[PDB]
Amino acid sequence: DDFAKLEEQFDAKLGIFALDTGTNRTVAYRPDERFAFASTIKALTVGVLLQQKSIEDLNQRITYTRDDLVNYNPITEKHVDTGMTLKELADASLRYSDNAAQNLILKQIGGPESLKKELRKIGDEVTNPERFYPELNEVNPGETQDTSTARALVTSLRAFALEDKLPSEKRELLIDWMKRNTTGDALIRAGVPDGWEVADKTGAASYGTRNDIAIIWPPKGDPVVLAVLSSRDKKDAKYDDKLIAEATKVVMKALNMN
Ligand SMILES: CC1=C(C(=O)O)N[C@@H]([C@@H](C=O)NC(=O)Cc2cccs2)SC1
Repeated sequence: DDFAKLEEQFDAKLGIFALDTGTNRTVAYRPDERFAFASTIKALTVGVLLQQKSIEDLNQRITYTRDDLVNYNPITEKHVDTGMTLKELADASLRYSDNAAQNLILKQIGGPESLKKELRKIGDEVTNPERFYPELNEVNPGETQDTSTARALVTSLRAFALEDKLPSEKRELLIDWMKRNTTGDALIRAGVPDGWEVADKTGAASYGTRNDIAIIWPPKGDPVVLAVLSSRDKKDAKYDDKLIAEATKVVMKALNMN
């Protein structure tokens, strides 16, 4: 009941799945409960992009205009005049959660419907991409569009980053981007001792949805893959990062890593 206690303290619903890739030991709490995936989808999106292109092909330059910019464009809003390469867009999407970058990448891989088809091909029957930004943040309780589960996001992040859905050079690019994420310092990273390498992707959406998916490398040992998803009862609810940090501390204890 440490997970239950956190739902009580933060008045939120929590979805946890963690897999120690070294022992196949698992920590779960509502692991199959749907949540809006929010920006966590960006990680899986770069997965599919990497699978479909050579590394050299990421050097294709994408021209775009103000009309491709949406509600949060911290990198893309600076380079309308020059455009950005696919590699630069992958960096913006993963490290800054640039929503226009995600939309431009989605367009290059054939849109939300194409992304869905490529996720089913890697064995993910759960994650349901259907819309672009900004609409994908808008998910009402009980709806399944743009939702996933903690178990499915772990299984899929692991498949791309650590297994055989990508060749080693592409896994390395994806892991490196996620390792240098700038948006995650208050979430999973804040539940993990300084010095352990962490790769993560955050998200936030309606109903106070607040998510983080990560790979954690304990000093030595095989890594852990973790999803912490959360949501609240009201549409305009605020979230609290500290719920994710605290849930992460619980996982690390339950796995005897701290
Ligand atoms: C703060 C934030 C993140 C993140 O932390 O990863 N990613 C982008 C996106 C996906 O989560 N969120 C939105 O665009 C919708 C919003 C929810 C709360 C503020 S904006 S923009 C909002």
